[PDB]
Amino acid sequence: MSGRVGDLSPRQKEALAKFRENVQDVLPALPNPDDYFLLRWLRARSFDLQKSEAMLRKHVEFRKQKDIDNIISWQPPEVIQQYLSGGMCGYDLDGCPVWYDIIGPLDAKGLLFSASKQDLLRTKMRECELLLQECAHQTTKLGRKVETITIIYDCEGLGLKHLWKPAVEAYGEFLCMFEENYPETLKRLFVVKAPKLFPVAYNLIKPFLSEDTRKKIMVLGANWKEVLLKHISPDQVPVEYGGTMTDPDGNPKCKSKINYGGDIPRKYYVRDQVKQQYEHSVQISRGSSHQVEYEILFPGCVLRWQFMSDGADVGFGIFLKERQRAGEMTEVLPNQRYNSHLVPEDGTLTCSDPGIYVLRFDNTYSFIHAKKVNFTVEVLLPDKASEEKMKQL
Ligand SMILES: CCCCCCCCCCCCCCCC(=O)O
Repeated sequence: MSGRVGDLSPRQKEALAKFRENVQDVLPALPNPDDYFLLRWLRARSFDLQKSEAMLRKHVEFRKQKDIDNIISWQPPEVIQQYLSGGMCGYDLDGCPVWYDIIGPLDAKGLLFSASKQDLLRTKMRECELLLQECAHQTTKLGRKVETITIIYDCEGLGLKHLWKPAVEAYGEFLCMFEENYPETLKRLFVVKAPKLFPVAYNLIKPFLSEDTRKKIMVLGANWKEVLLKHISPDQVPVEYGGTMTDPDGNPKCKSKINYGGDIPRKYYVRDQVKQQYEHSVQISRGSSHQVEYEILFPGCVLRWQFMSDGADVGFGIFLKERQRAGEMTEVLPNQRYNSHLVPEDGTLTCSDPGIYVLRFDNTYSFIHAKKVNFTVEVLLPDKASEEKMKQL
C-alpha cells in the first residue's frame, strides 16, 4: 500500500482513525482537517502515531505564532515584492500548480540589506500558503483532490556569489520551515540548466532536505524542455521554458506571473552589512602576517571565507604549499589589500589542484601594530551523486 486515501492497508486505516481521535482538540483551529490533510503528517513519519502527532501539534503552534490564517492578506515589503524572484505559473498535466524558482538573478545581499530576515521568511511562508490555496481552488474546479505542487528550479546563472554564507543560512531556515510545515506537498522538482557549481551548491542545502524531498528532485540534462513537456502541457509553460505561453504583450518569459529578480537599487538599503560573527581571531604584528592552513584533497572543492579587520585594512591572498614565506609558495589568489575594516570581506575560490592551501593575512607593508583580524573559513565539498549527474547530462 502507499498510505494514501483510497489505498490504505488495514493497519494504516486503523492508524488514521486513531490519529484523528488523538489530535481532535486541535482540528477546529485548522482550515480543512480532512483525511488527505491528516495523511500527509502520517506519511511524513511513516505512520508512527507519536511522531506524527508531535509534528502536527508543532505545526499548529507554528500557525498561531506566525498568524498563518491571515498571512495571505499581509503585504510583503515593496523591495521584496519587486525583487524576490520566482512565481506561480501554469498547472501540470495532473492539475497541480507549478512554481518557478529563478536562482541566477536573485540578489541575496540586496534583499538582506533592504529587508528583515523575518519578512523574507514570512514572504516565503506566504508563497506556500498561496500555493496551497491554489491547490484548494484546483480541487474545486477539477472535482478531485489536488494537494501537491510541481517545481521548476532554474539554476541558470548559479555562481559563487550564491554561496555567500548568510544567504545560504537564511535559505536553510526556509527549507526547514517548509519541511516541518508543508509535508507531502512537493510532488516533483525539476532542476534545469544546472551549471558546474551545482554539486557544491546542492551539498550546502542537502542537509536541510528530508529524504522524501530529495527523492523528488530530478536534475535534467540538455533535453530539459522535452522532459518538462512530458509532465506539463505546452500552453501551461512559458515560451522561455519550452512552451507556448506568453504575457498578453507577447513576452516569452511571462513576467506577469514570474519575477526574474535583479540587483536591488541602493536606495532600498537600510544597512550595508548583516550582523556577523567569526570562528577565529588573530592579532597580527606590524610588518608581519598570519597563515591559516586547510588540506584540500578532493577535486571540485570550494574555499569560502569571510573576514573583517579592526580599525585598519589588511592584506589577503591564498597560496599552495614548514612555515614558508609567501614567495616560496604557489600563488593561487594574488595578495591584495582590502578595506575589511569598512566593509566585511567575503569570497570563494574553486580548488582545482589538491594540496595544502594557505590563506595568508598580510601586514608586511604596515607599521600599524597588533591588527586584529576575525575570520571564518570552510572547505565546501561537492555532492558525490550530483557530480556524477553532471558527467552524464
Ligand atoms: C521546496 C524547495 C526544495 C529545495 C530544492 C533545492 C534544489 C537545489 C538548490 C541548490 C541551490 C543553491 C544554493 C542557493 C543559495 C541562495 O539562495 O543564495
